[PDB]
Amino acid sequence: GIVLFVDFDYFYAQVEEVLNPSLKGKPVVVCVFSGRFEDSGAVATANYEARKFGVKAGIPIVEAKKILPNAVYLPMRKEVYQQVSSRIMNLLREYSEKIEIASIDEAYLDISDKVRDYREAYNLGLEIKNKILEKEKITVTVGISKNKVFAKIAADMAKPNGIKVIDDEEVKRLIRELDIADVPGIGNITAEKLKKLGINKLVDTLSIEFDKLKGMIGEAKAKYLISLARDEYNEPIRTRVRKSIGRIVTMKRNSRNLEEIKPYLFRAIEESYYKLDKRIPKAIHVVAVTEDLDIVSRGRTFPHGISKETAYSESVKLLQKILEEDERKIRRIGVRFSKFI
DNA sequence: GTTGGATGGTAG
DNA sequence: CTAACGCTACCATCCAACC
Ligand SMILES: Nc1nc2c(ncn2[C@H]2C[C@H](O)[C@@H](COP(=O)(O)OP(=O)(O)OP(=O)(O)O)O2)c(=O)[nH]1
Ligand SMILES: *Nc1ccc2c(c1)Cc1ccccc1-2
Ligand SMILES: [Ca+2]
Ligand SMILES: [Ca+2]
Ligand SMILES: [Ca+2]
Repeated sequence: GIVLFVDFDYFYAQVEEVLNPSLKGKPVVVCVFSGRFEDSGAVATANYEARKFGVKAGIPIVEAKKILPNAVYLPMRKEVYQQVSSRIMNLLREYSEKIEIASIDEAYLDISDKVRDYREAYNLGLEIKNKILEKEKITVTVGISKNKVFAKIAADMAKPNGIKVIDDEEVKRLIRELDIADVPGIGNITAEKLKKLGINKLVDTLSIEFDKLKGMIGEAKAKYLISLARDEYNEPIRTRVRKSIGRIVTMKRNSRNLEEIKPYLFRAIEESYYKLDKRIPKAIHVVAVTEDLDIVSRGRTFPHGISKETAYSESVKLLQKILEEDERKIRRIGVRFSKFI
């Protein structure tokens, strides 16, 4: 059983460079502007040139501009990128039918019935890399391994513009040697709990007792880690099926004023219903981000589909509920539909 | 119990 | 106005419900 993982290089910045070859070689920062002040907002992604200087996803635009003022700042165009994204996701279909599209920029192919061994797998990788390079000018990074988690880890190790195999030998090796905080799904909070426990390596989960580990990092995460370490991890490549559409946005100034807030809430609903496209959701959630970035939400599930009209009235009763039950101002507001028929 | 909803935390 | 864009997926927990 063989899994090939593709993940596009600095994707949005790269699409801008292909849309503007002059930018190539020089720092490019794709950022969302917010409208609260001169350069309010955040960098969504930066090319590798930029990154060398500290400009990366999540930092304030006004900060990035401290560091790199001469650099090129470009407003995000999610729609332009999703189109390139989709063309690429179709080229990959041409190489395997069983494909798990994981994000705007990464997909898992199962290539078991296409290649005989990792050698042929590698070569297919090479071929995929060329094909996406020919037709879309984007460079990707490819990871090949026995399952999804380790094909991802391969890609993480190989990036910019690489291709890397992890054979059943090195899967065994990495279970013993890789920092457990590099295993997909293990972030800062989970890593600091595992260290306290004295678990630094995937193999260490077999030596600790299960109930004690459950106690710390939850059941789901426990099993996942154990399975990885036992070499039993074998979730299949399933087809992407969305469970949530949503859209939440940052207002021009903080407010508690229902009149000031609605136009945001309703532009949120219009885009969500538009993204839904034939999907009927049974549940709606209004989500507020307070003046100090704590996240608060309220919602409702109906026994039937939510019409756009019902979404309106309900989204306002939900927003009110928020303002009633929490007195902080509101910096971002938006909506999330779910539980589709 | 196992299930489902509301809300929230963690991750990518 | 004075820093923090925005997307989806999954799991944990508290807390009725339906036996
Ligand atoms: N707005 C926004 N988009 C993000 C963020 N993180 C990732 N993305 C989007 C934009 C990226 O171009 C796209 C793919 O990002 P990756 O996580 O795969 O890293 P990226 O491809 O941009 O550079 P790569 O060499 O992996 O690191 O996903 C983020 O914090 N904010
Ligand atoms: N707003 C936002 C935050 C994180 C991520 C996206 C959007 C898309 C994406 C893809 C892969 C990893 C992380 C993110
Ligand atoms: Ca990616
Ligand atoms: Ca990427
Ligand atoms: Ca990690």
